[PDB]
Amino acid sequence: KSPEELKGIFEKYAAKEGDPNQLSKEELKLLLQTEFPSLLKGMSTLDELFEELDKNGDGEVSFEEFQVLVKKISQ
Repeated sequence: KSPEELKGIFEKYAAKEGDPNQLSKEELKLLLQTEFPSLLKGMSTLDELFEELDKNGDGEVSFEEFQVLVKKISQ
């Protein structure tokens, strides 16, 4: 609900896989599951998100690349 929670929430998940600033498909999935399951139904599918967010040569999301979604979530 709040930004503080969401923030920590992301980490609480990012902590699981990779650094606290690193996200994972399987991870985000869950998040997008509880966090915002509607964002999943959106035109941006999991893969779409994972791929969209993951804008590098490694294969992994991060708070930064993720914030792009948050902004779209809030804005």
